Amino acid sequence: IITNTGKVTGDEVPQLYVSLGGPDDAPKVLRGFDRITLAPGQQYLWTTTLTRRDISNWDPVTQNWVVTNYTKTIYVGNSSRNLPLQAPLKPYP
Amino acid sequence: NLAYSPPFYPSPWANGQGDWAEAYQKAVQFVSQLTLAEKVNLTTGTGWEQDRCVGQVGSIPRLGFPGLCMQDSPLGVRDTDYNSAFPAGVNVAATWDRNLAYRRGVAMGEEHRGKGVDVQLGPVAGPLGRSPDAGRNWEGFAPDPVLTGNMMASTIQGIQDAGVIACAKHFILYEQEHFRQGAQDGYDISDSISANADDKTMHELYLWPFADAVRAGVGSVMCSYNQVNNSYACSNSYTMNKLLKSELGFQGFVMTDWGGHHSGVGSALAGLDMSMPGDIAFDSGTSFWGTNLTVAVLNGSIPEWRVDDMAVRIMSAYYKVGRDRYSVPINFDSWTLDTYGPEHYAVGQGQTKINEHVDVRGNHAEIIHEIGAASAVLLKNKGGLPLTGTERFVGVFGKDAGSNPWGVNGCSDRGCDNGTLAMGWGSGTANFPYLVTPEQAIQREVLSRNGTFTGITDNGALAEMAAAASQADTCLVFANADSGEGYITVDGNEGDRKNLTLWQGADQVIHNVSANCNNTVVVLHTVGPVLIDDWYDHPNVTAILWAGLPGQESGNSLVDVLYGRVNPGKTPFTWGRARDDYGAPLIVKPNNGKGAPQQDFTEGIFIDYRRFDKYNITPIYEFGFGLSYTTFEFSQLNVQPINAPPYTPASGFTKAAQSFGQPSNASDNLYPSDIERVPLYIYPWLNSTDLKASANDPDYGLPTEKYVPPNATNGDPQPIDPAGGAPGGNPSLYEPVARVTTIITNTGKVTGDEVPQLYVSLGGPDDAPKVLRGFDRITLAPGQQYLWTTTLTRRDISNWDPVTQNWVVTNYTKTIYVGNSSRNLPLQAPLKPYP
Amino acid sequence: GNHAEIIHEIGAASAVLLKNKGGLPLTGTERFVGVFGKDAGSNPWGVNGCSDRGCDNGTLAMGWGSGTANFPYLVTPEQAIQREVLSRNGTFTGIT
Amino acid sequence: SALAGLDMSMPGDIAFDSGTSFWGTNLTVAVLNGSIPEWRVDDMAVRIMSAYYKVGRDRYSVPINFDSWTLDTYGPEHYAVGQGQTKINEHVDVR
Amino acid sequence: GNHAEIIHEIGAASAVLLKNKGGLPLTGTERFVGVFGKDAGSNPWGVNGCSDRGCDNGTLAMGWGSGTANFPYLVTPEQAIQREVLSRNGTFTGIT
Ligand SMILES: *[C@@H]1O[C@H](CO)[C@@H](O[C@@H]2O[C@H](CO)[C@@H](O[C@@H]3O[C@H](CO[C@H]4O[C@H](CO[C@H]5O[C@H](CO)[C@@H](O)[C@H](O)[C@@H]5O[C@H]5O[C@H](CO)[C@@H](O)[C@H](O)[C@@H]5O)[C@@H](O)[C@H](O)[C@@H]4O)[C@@H](O)[C@H](O[C@H]4O[C@H](CO)[C@@H](O)[C@H](O)[C@@H]4O[C@H]4O[C@H](CO)[C@@H](O)[C@H](O)[C@@H]4O[C@H]4O[C@H](CO)[C@@H](O)[C@H](O)[C@@H]4O)[C@@H]3O)[C@H](O)[C@H]2NC(C)=O)[C@H](O)[C@H]1NC(C)=O
Ligand SMILES: *[C@@H]1O[C@H](CO)[C@@H](O[C@@H]2O[C@H](CO)[C@@H](O[C@@H]3O[C@H](CO[C@H]4O[C@H](CO[C@H]5O[C@H](CO)[C@@H](O)[C@H](O)[C@@H]5O[C@H]5O[C@H](CO)[C@@H](O)[C@H](O)[C@@H]5O)[C@@H](O)[C@H](O[C@H]5O[C@H](CO)[C@@H](O)[C@H](O)[C@@H]5O)[C@@H]4O)[C@@H](O)[C@H](O[C@H]4O[C@H](CO)[C@@H](O)[C@H](O)[C@@H]4O[C@H]4O[C@H](CO)[C@@H](O)[C@H](O)[C@@H]4O)[C@@H]3O)[C@H](O)[C@H]2NC(C)=O)[C@H](O)[C@H]1NC(C)=O
Ligand SMILES: *[C@@H]1O[C@H](CO)[C@@H](O[C@@H]2O[C@H](CO)[C@@H](O[C@@H]3O[C@H](CO[C@H]4O[C@H](CO)[C@@H](O)[C@H](O)[C@@H]4O)[C@@H](O)[C@H](O[C@H]4O[C@H](CO)[C@@H](O)[C@H](O)[C@@H]4O[C@H]4O[C@H](CO)[C@@H](O)[C@H](O)[C@@H]4O[C@H]4O[C@H](CO)[C@@H](O)[C@H](O)[C@@H]4O)[C@@H]3O)[C@H](O)[C@H]2NC(C)=O)[C@H](O)[C@H]1NC(C)=O
Ligand SMILES: *[C@@H]1O[C@H](CO)[C@@H](O[C@@H]2O[C@H](CO)[C@@H](O[C@@H]3O[C@H](CO)[C@@H](O)[C@H](O[C@H]4O[C@H](CO)[C@@H](O)[C@H](O)[C@@H]4O[C@H]4O[C@H](CO)[C@@H](O)[C@H](O)[C@@H]4O)[C@@H]3O)[C@H](O)[C@H]2NC(C)=O)[C@H](O)[C@H]1NC(C)=O
Ligand SMILES: *[C@@H]1O[C@H](CO)[C@@H](O[C@@H]2O[C@H](CO)[C@@H](O[C@@H]3O[C@H](CO)[C@@H](O)[C@H](O[C@H]4O[C@H](CO)[C@@H](O)[C@H](O)[C@@H]4O)[C@@H]3O)[C@H](O)[C@H]2NC(C)=O)[C@H](O)[C@H]1NC(C)=O
Ligand SMILES: *[C@@H]1O[C@H](CO)[C@@H](O[C@@H]2O[C@H](CO)[C@@H](O[C@@H]3O[C@H](CO)[C@@H](O)[C@H](O[C@H]4O[C@H](CO)[C@@H](O)[C@H](O)[C@@H]4O)[C@@H]3O)[C@H](O)[C@H]2NC(C)=O)[C@H](O)[C@H]1NC(C)=O
Ligand SMILES: *[C@@H]1O[C@H](CO)[C@@H](O[C@@H]2O[C@H](CO)[C@@H](O[C@@H]3O[C@H](CO[C@H]4O[C@H](CO)[C@@H](O)[C@H](O)[C@@H]4O)[C@@H](O)[C@H](O)[C@@H]3O)[C@H](O)[C@H]2NC(C)=O)[C@H](O)[C@H]1NC(C)=O
Ligand SMILES: *[C@@H]1O[C@H](CO)[C@@H](O[C@@H]2O[C@H](CO)[C@@H](O[C@@H]3O[C@H](CO)[C@@H](O)[C@H](O)[C@@H]3O)[C@H](O)[C@H]2NC(C)=O)[C@H](O)[C@H]1NC(C)=O
Ligand SMILES: *[C@@H]1O[C@H](CO)[C@@H](O[C@@H]2O[C@H](CO)[C@@H](O)[C@H](O)[C@H]2NC(C)=O)[C@H](O)[C@H]1NC(C)=O
Ligand SMILES: *[C@@H]1O[C@H](CO)[C@@H](O)[C@H](O)[C@H]1NC(C)=O
Ligand SMILES: *[C@@H]1O[C@H](CO)[C@@H](O)[C@H](O)[C@H]1NC(C)=O
Ligand SMILES: *[C@@H]1O[C@H](CO)[C@@H](O)[C@H](O)[C@H]1NC(C)=O
Ligand SMILES: *[C@@H]1O[C@H](CO)[C@@H](O)[C@H](O)[C@H]1NC(C)=O
Ligand SMILES: OC[C@H]1O[C@@H](O)[C@H](O)[C@@H](O)[C@@H]1O
Repeated sequence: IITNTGKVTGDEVPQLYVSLGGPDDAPKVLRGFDRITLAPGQQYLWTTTLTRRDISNWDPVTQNWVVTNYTKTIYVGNSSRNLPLQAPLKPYP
Repeated sequence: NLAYSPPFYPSPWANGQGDWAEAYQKAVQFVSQLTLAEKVNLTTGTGWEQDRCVGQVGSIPRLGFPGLCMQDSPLGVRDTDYNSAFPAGVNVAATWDRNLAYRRGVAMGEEHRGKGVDVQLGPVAGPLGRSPDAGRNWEGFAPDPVLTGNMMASTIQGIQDAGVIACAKHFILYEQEHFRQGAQDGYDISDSISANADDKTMHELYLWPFADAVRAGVGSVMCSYNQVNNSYACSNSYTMNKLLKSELGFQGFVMTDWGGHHSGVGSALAGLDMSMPGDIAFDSGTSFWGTNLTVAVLNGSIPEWRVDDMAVRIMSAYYKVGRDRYSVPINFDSWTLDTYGPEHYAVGQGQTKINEHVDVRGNHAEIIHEIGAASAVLLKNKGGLPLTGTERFVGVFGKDAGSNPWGVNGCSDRGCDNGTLAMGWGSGTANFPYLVTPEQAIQREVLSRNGTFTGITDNGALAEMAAAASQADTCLVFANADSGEGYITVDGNEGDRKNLTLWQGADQVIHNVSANCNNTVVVLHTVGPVLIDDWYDHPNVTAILWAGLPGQESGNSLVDVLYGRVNPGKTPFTWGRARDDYGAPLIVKPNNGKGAPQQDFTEGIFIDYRRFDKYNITPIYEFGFGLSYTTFEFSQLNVQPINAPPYTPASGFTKAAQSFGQPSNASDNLYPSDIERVPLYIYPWLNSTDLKASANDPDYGLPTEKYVPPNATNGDPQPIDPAGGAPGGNPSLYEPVARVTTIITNTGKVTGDEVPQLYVSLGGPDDAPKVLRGFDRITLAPGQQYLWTTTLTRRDISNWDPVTQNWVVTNYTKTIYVGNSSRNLPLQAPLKPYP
Repeated sequence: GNHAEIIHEIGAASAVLLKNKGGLPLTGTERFVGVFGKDAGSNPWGVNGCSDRGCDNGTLAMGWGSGTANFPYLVTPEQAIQREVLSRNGTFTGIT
Repeated sequence: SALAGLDMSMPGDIAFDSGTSFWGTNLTVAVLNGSIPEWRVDDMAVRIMSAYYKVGRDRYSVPINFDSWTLDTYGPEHYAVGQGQTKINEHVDVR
Repeated sequence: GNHAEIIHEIGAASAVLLKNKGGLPLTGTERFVGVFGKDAGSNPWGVNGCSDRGCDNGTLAMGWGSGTANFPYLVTPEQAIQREVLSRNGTFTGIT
C-alpha cells in the first residue's frame, strides 16, 4: 500500500528490488516499478508479479537460468536506497 | 406473417486470443477466486438510484473490489459538476478528422477517470441515422457505416487509452424513439417496437460500425430497448450470440439499456452479461438476475460456465483498459449535487459525503474549442464569409444567438430550447460549466476591433430587427432545431422531431432580416438536417454555416470560423429539399393493433445519400459537401491492385467451455447475518436453501427443454463462424486489395482544409451507385500538392451473401471514385484484378 | 476616440458600497459564481431597441427621454462577470 | 557474416561509395557457386519480409516523400554521384 | 498599472511601411518563417545590463544616455514572432 501523506496530488514511482542472495550477486536489483497519481490522503494497492527470470541467475555450466538455493529478499520503496519494507520469498507450502 | 428471430446457441465463451490474451488471463485469475454470489454481483446492478452512478453493480469486499460504476454520456460525464461539455457526435462526424475524434475520446475518458467512473456509456453507432427526424441521431455520428465506423474506433481508442472502458451503443436497429419501450401517447401496446431487417441490410449498414468498434478493442456493448424481428435486443440470441459474439468475435461484455432487460434465464443464455440498473422496473425490489441468477445456477437451469463467462468478460474489459492501474474512488453522486446525502438515494437511506466536487476539466476546453470550429460546415458562400474584423456595425439576430434565461443547466436533461443550442436533450447530456454564446463571443470580437454591435434575441421583435438590419454592415442570423430521448417531450416533439423545420420562430426572423440586409449570414445549430428550400437561395443570404451542437465553447469556436482563422468541415448528412426525399418515415401510430408495432427496413441499405443517389433525387447539399475558403483540385488517380492471398473462410472449433471454481451450494448463498438489507436493493443472496421460495417466480420449475431453445446449454467445442475468427471478423477480410493514390492541390490564394473522399461502386444491380470507403482531412498552403494514399481492404469491396453466410467479392466490376463530396468526384478508375 | 476609458473609470468610481459584511472584494478563487436577475442581462430588442430608451427590458444603464444617446454596444454585468470568472477557472451560470 | 546470422547489409557497400559490396553481386555468386545454401538467403529474405508483414507495411505503405541528403524540392535520386534529377522532397507535415 | 497597453498601441502605430510589393501583411499561415539579424534578439547581458543602455547588443528599443529608463522586461522581435508563427502551426528559426 502506497499513501499520499501530504497536502497536494502527486506522482510516485514505486520500485521493487530483489536480492538474489548469493555471495557474488549485487546487493539488489530492480525487478518492478510503476508510476501512480494519488490525490491527498488516498491509498493505492500496488500489485507486481515476479517471474522465474526475475529471481534466476544465469548459470554458465548448465547454460540455463536457475533459481539458486540462497534466500531471495524482496524490497519495496521509492528509490534504490529508500526501501523501508522487505520480506523473504518463501517456497509455496 | 410476423418477422421471426432464429435461435443461435450456445452463447460463445471468451477465447483469450490475440490482443485480449493478457486481459483474459487476469480476468480468469480474478474470477477463479470468486464465490457464486460474488460472481452474480458483477452481473447485476444494485437497483435504480441505489448507489452513486447511473448504473452500479455490487462490490466484492472480500477482495477489496468496489464494484463498477457505469456513467453517461457520449459527450461528457452526466449529472455532476466541474466537468466539460463536449461537442455532440454529429459535430465530430462533421470534422471528418479521426485524430480530433481520438483527442475528444482521451479527454472524455480523462474526466470519467477523475470522477471514479469505470465505464463511459458511449460512443453511439445505433442510431446510425435511418430517419433524419429520429430524436437521438445527434448523439451518434452519421448515416453511413464507414464514416461512423471510423469515428467509433477513434473515439473508443481515445476513451480506453485514458483508462476507462468504452461502451458501444445501442445494439441494434434502434433508429427511432417512438414506442421504444412500448406504450406511450395513450396507445396500449404489449411490447416495444420491432425493427425488422434482412441479413444483408444488417451486414452492409447497421452492424458494420459495430464491427469497427469491436475491432478497435471496445470493452462493452449496450443492447437496445427495441425488438429485432420480435425478440427484444437484450434477449436476442441472433444479434448477441451470432452477430456480436460469434461473427464479430466480441470478447468484452454486453449490458442492458436501463429497463431493457426482459428475462433471467432466456437473456443469460442468449448472450447478455450485465443487467442495468439491475431491477425489473425502477425500484421494483425485483431482478431477473441477482437472487434469481444465483438460484438459476444452483438449480441447474444455467450452466456455471456461462455465469463465469459473464464475469470473465466483465473483468476482461476492466483489465484490458487498465482499471487496476487508475485508483480513483467514486467521488460524485448522479442524483443530487449536494455535498452530503443518502448513499441509497431511492429509499432515502445511508447518509454520507456523496460529492467531493472534484474538478476534472483540465485543459479540455482546447479540444472542445477545436472540434467546435473544425466541425462547422460552410454550405453557402457568396463573399459573406470570412468577416474581416473591421465591419463598422454588426447585427446579431435570433434567440439561438443568446443564452437560456433559466441558467445554462436550467432545464433538466437539457429538455428545452430557450436559447442557443449546443446539446440536444435526454440521457446523452452533461451539465455545462458555462456556455459562451454566439452573442457573447461575437460582441467581444467586434468590439476588440472597435466595431459597433447590437444583439436582438426576441424572435417576435420583427420591426426592431428590420430597422437594425437596415443599418448594419453584416447581419448574423441564428436558427436552431432540437431533439432528444423520448422520455422528454418539448413542444409536441416526443424525442423524435415532429417536423424537419426551424424552431423558435426563426423562419420569419430569417425572412425579415434577408429582406432588409444584403449581407445576411445565417448560422444553424441543428441536431441534423432541416428543410431550407424557402430561404437558402435568397440573393441577400451571402453565406450559410452549420455549426451543429458545439458544447461549452460554442461562440468561441464559432468566431474562429467566421473570421477565417479555422477552416470548415463537410456535412455528414444530406440536406434534401423535402422530407419524403429521405424515406424511412417515423412510425408514430401503432401499425399492428395492440401488438408490438412493426418497423420494416424495406429500404435496405438505401438511407441518406444511398437513397438520393439510387432514385436520382437532387439534394440541396449532398453528403460529404462543404465549401472552403480556398479551392482544391484532384489529379492523377491511380488504383494499384495488390496481390491479395485469396479469401480464407474460417474453420475449426472453439475450446470447450470452462468452469473456473467448484460448484456452489445454496447453504453458502444465504444473506450473511451482519448485512442490513436495504429496501428495494438488489442483492445476490437467497432467503433460504429452498430455491423456489427464494426466487419467488410465478412460473418457477420447468425443465429447460420446455422454455429454452436447443443447445442453449451446450458447453462443447463449437464451430468457429466462417465470417469470424477475430474481433471485427475474419482477419482475411482486412487483407489489402488495392492502393489508391491521388494528388490534391490547393489552387487558391489562402491556406485551407480539404476532406478528400474515396467512394466505391460495387457494381451489381442492387448495390448503391457508390458507398464511402475512405476519407482523410488535410491542410494545404497555396500551391501545395499532396499525394493522398488510401489502402482498400477486401471487406471494402465485398458484399454480404446470405446464402453462404459470408462476405464475397462479386464478379461485377468495381469503380473507385475520388473527390471531395458524394457528388463531386471528377476522377474514377476501375478496380482491376492483379495481372 | 478613446472615450471608453473615461466612461469606464466613472462607472467604477461612481459605484457605492453601501454594505459590506465580507462579500467584497471578490477573491478571484470562486469556484462557482451565479448571476441572478433580469438587470444583469441584455435588452432582447437590441441595445437601442426601445425609442428614447423607453423601457426596462434588461440591465439599466440610462433612463428614458431626451436625456439619452444611442449606444455603440452595451457590455452587461452578465457578459463581463462571465469573462472574469472563466478567466480565473471558475464555473458560471446566469439566470435572468 | 551471412552464415554467422546477418540478414541485411547497410548502406550496402564495403566502404562508402566504394562501388563494391560483400553481398550484392557477391551474394548472388556465393549462392550460385554453392558456398552459401539457398536456405540461408531465402531465410534472410523471409525474415526481412516477416517484419514487413508483422507491422502491416502492406496496409500502411505510402511512397517515400522526402530525401535525407538535402532539403531542396528538386535534386538527384542518386545523391552520391549527382544523377537522376527528380522531385525528391514533397515537404509533408507529419507533426 | 496598465501602461503596457499604450506602449503596445504606440509601438504598433509608429511603424512605417516604407516599401511593400507583397511581403506585408503576413497571412499567419506561412509554413516556415526565418528571422535573421542580431537586432531580432536579446541583449545577452540582460535587458538593463548596460549602464544607461550604452550598448547595441540585441534588438534596439531605446538609445543611450539620460533619456532612458530601466525596462521591466523586453519582448524581442524573435520572441513574439516565434510565438505567433507557432500559434498557427508554422515552423521557425532565428539566427542572430
Ligand atoms: C415544427 O416544430 C417546431 C418545434 O416544435 C415548431 O416550433 C415552433 O414554431 C412556432 C411557429 O413559428 C413558434 O411560435 C412562433 O413564435 C413567434 C415569436 O414568438 C415570441 O414573440 C411573440 C410576439 O412578441 C411580440 O408581439 C407581442 C404582441 O403580440 C408583444 O407582447 C411582444 O412584446 C413582441 O412585440 C413586438 O411586436 C409588436 C407587434 O406584434 C410590436 O408592436 C412591438 O414593438 C414588438 O416589435 C410572443 O407573443 C411570444 O410569446 C414569443 O415571445 C411568434 O411571432 C409566432 O406567432 C405568430 O404566428 C402564430 C402561428 O404560428 C400565431 O398564433 C400568432 O398570433 C402570430 O401570428 C402572426 O404571425 C403569423 C406568421 O408569423 C401570421 O400568419 C398571423 O396571421 C399573425 O400575423 C400578424 O402578426 C405578424 C407578425 O407577428 C404580422 O407580420 C402580420 O401582419 C399580422 O399582424 C409563433 O408563436 C414556436 O416558438 C416554436 N416552438 C419552439 C419550442 O421552438 C414549429 O411550429 C413547427 N413547424 C410547423 C410548420 O408546424
Ligand atoms: C431455476 O431457477 C430459475 C430462476 O428463478 C427459474 O427460471 C424461470 O424459469 C421459468 C420456467 O420454469 C421461466 O418462465 C418462462 O419464461 C419463458 C420465457 O419468457 C421470456 O421470453 C419470452 C420470449 O422467449 C423466446 O426467446 C427466449 C430468448 O429471448 C428463449 O429462451 C425462449 O425459449 C423463446 O424462444 C423462442 O423465441 C425466440 C424468438 O424470440 C426464438 O429465437 C426461439 O427459437 C424460440 O422460438 C418473452 O415473450 C417473455 O415475455 C412475455 O411474458 C412476460 C411475462 O412472463 C411479459 O412481461 C412480456 O411482455 C411477454 O408477454 C419473457 O421475456 C416463457 O416463454 C414461459 O412462458 C410460458 O409458460 C408459462 C406457464 O408456466 C405461461 O405463463 C406463458 O403463457 C407461456 O406459455 C406458453 O408456453 C407454454 C409451455 O410452458 C405452453 O403451455 C403455452 O401454450 C404457451 O405457448 C415462462 O413464463 C422464467 O422466465 C424463469 N425466470 C427467470 C427469472 O429467469 C427456473 O424455472 C428454475 N429451474 C428449475 C429446474 O427449478
Ligand atoms: C430477421 O428476419 C430475416 C428474414 O428471415 C433474417 O434474414 C435471414 O437470415 C437467415 C439467417 O438466420 C438467412 O438464412 C440463410 O438462407 C440461405 C438461402 O436463403 C435463400 O432463400 C431465402 C428464403 O426462401 C431468400 O429470401 C434469401 O435471400 C436466399 O435466396 C441459406 O443458404 C442459408 O443456409 C446456411 O446457413 C444456415 C444458418 O444461417 C445453416 O443452418 C445451413 O446449414 C446453411 O449453411 C451451410 O450451407 C451453405 C450453402 O452454401 C454453406 O455455404 C455454409 O457454410 C454451410 O455449409 C455446411 O454444410 C454443407 C452442407 O449443407 C457442407 O457441405 C459444408 O461443408 C458445411 O459443413 C441460411 O438458411 C436468410 O437467407 C436471411 N434472409 C434474408 C431475406 O435476408 C434476419 O437475419 C432476421 N434477423 C434477426 C436479427 O433475427
Ligand atoms: C454484493 O454487493 C453488495 C453491494 O455492494 C455488497 O453489500 C455490502 O456489503 C458490505 C460488506 O459486508 C456492507 O458493508 C458493511 O455494512 C454494514 C451494515 O451497515 C456495516 O456494519 C459493516 O461495518 C463493519 O465492517 C467494516 C469492514 O468490513 C468495519 O470497518 C466496521 O467498523 C464494521 O466492523 C464491525 O462489524 C464487523 C461485522 O460487520 C465486525 O467483524 C468488526 O469486528 C466490527 O465490530 C460493513 O462496512 C454493505 O453494507 C453492503 N451493502 C448493502 C447495500 O447492504 C455485498 O457484500 C456483495 N456481495 C458479495 C458476496 O460480495
Ligand atoms: C425473479 O424473477 C422473476 C421474473 O422472472 C420475478 O417475478 C416477479 O415476481 C413478482 C413477485 O412474485 C410477481 O408479482 C406478481 O405481480 C402481479 C402484478 O399485477 C400481482 O398480481 C401478484 O400479487 C400478489 O403476490 C404478491 C407476492 O409478493 C403480494 O405481495 C401481493 O399482495 C399479491 O397477493 C404478484 O405481485 C411478478 O409478476 C413477477 N414477474 C414476472 C415477469 O414474472 C421475481 O420477482 C424475481 N425474484 C427476485 C428475488 O427478484
Ligand atoms: C566482392 O567482395 C570482395 C571482398 O570479399 C571485394 O573485394 C575487394 O575488391 C577490391 C577490388 O575490386 C579490392 O580493392 C583492391 O585493393 C588493393 C590493395 O591491396 C588495391 O591494389 C586495388 O587497387 C586500387 O589502387 C589502384 C592504384 O593504381 C587503382 O587503380 C584501383 O582502382 C584501386 O583504387 C584495389 O582497391 C579489395 O581489396 C577487395 N576487398 C577485400 C576486403 O578483400 C570485391 O570487390 C567484391 N565484389 C563486388 C562485385 O563488389
Ligand atoms: C424555458 O424552457 C422551458 C421548458 O421548455 C419553458 O417552459 C415551457 O414553456 C412552454 C410555453 O410556455 C410550455 O408549453 C405550454 O404547455 C401547456 C400545458 O402543458 C402542461 O402539461 C405539461 C406536462 O405534459 C406540464 O409540464 C406543464 O407544466 C403544463 O401543465 C400548453 O397547453 C400550452 O399550449 C404550451 O404549449 C411548457 O409546458 C413549459 N415547460 C416546463 C417544463 O416548464 C419556458 O417557457 C422557457 N423559458 C424561457 C424564458 O424561454
Ligand atoms: C555588450 O555591450 C558591451 C558594451 O558596448 C560590449 O562591451 C564592449 O565591447 C567592445 C568590443 O569588444 C569593447 O571595445 C574595446 O575597447 C577597448 C578600449 O577601451 C579596446 O582596447 C578593445 O580592443 C576593444 O575595441 C568595449 O570596451 C566594451 N565595453 C564595455 C563597457 O565593457 C560587449 O561586448 C557586448 N556583449 C555581447 C555579448 O554582445
Ligand atoms: C436585399 O437587400 C436589400 C437591402 O440591402 C433590399 O433593398 C431594400 O428593399 C426595400 C424593400 O423593397 C426598399 O424599399 C429599400 O429601398 C431597399 N434598400 C436599399 C438600401 O436599397 C432588397 O429588397 C433585398 N432583396 C430582397 C429580395 O429582399
Ligand atoms: C416581415 O416579413 C413578412 C413577410 O414574410 C411581412 O408580411 C411583414 O410585414 C414583415 N414585417 C416587418 C416588421 O418587416
Ligand atoms: C424474503 O423473505 C421476506 C421475509 O423475511 C419476505 O418479505 C420476502 O418477500 C422474501 N423474498 C422473496 C424474494 O421471496
Ligand atoms: C445441437 O447442436 C448439434 C451440433 O453440435 C447438432 O447435432 C444438433 O442438431 C443440435 N440440436 C438441435 C435439437 O437442434
Ligand atoms: C480602438 O480605439 C482605441 C481608441 O481610439 C484605439 O486605441 C485602438 O487602437 C482602436 N483599435 C483599432 C483596431 O482600430
Ligand atoms: O442512462 C443510461 C442509459 O439510459 C437510457 O435511457 C438510454 O437509452 C441510454 O443511451 C443510456 O446510456
